[PDB]
Amino acid sequence: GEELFTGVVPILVELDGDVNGHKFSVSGEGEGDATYGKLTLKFICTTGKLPVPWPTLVTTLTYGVQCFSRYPDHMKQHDFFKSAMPEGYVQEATISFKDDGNYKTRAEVKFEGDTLVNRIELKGIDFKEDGNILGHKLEYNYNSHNVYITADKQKNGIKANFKIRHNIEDGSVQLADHYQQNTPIGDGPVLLPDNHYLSTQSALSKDPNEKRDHMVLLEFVTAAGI
Repeated sequence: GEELFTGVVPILVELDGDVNGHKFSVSGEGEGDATYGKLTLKFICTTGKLPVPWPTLVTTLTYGVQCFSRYPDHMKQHDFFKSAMPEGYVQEATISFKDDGNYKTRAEVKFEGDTLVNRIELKGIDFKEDGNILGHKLEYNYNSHNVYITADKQKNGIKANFKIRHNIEDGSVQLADHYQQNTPIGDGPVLLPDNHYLSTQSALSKDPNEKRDHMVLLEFVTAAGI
């Protein structure tokens, strides 16, 4: 499980979304290096313009690559994500935006050959047209935050929760809560962790030679708390 992440592993992310009557698709490619908890990815909207801002989709597009988190040696027995590989896990997440709508997501994370794949489906409901999301009022950045993980022994998986603070153009913040649940696909044994967190930091950029709606992401994820 942990053995498949000793080097640089290619990543494939495919998302099919539906936010307020607007159907879209995002294709992501890149590489992950778990030894340094480094993720370099390029996301492209293949259906045209993204109906929502790119920062709102960061958690949806990256919660599936939490397997590239650097777990310090003394914490390695708490790495659920890598232990479920190659068969992987089915994950679900609800991203609730304060005073606005919510994203209901489901993803299948597994190895397809020597490549880590994320097949995601998103359903965005009850969003205000005058809101920060559909009104595209959010800044093109993503703050550093923690991802709190706890074990779910009944379903042989984990649960993850954290608060997101999206930066609005006027200087204010748009709050959001991400509640995640992971359950293994295969019949093999997984590592059930004690309470800990993943310290994340992200840099959002653009490819100067790209005309399609896109997002280039550099992300560092490190486990801590124990």
